[PDB]
Amino acid sequence: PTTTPLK
Ligand SMILES: *[C@H]1O[C@H](CO)[C@H](O)[C@H](O)[C@H]1NC(C)=O
Ligand SMILES: *[C@H]1O[C@H](CO)[C@H](O)[C@H](O)[C@H]1NC(C)=O
Ligand SMILES: *[C@H]1O[C@H](CO)[C@H](O)[C@H](O)[C@H]1NC(C)=O
Repeated sequence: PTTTPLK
């Protein structure tokens, strides 16, 4: 699991 560029 990973986090995506929090816009
Ligand atoms: C986050 O990065 C990891 C690294 O292996 C995976 O590619 C995962 O699928 C990524 N998550 C998203 C939402 O792209
Ligand atoms: C996803 O967001 C989290 C929380 O800020 C971390 O910064 C993480 O390094 C991010 N993942 C990517 C691939 O930039
Ligand atoms: C990153 O963006 C993806 C959509 O491509 C998802 O909304 C994911 O939940 C996001 N991650 C964060 C930490 O907001």
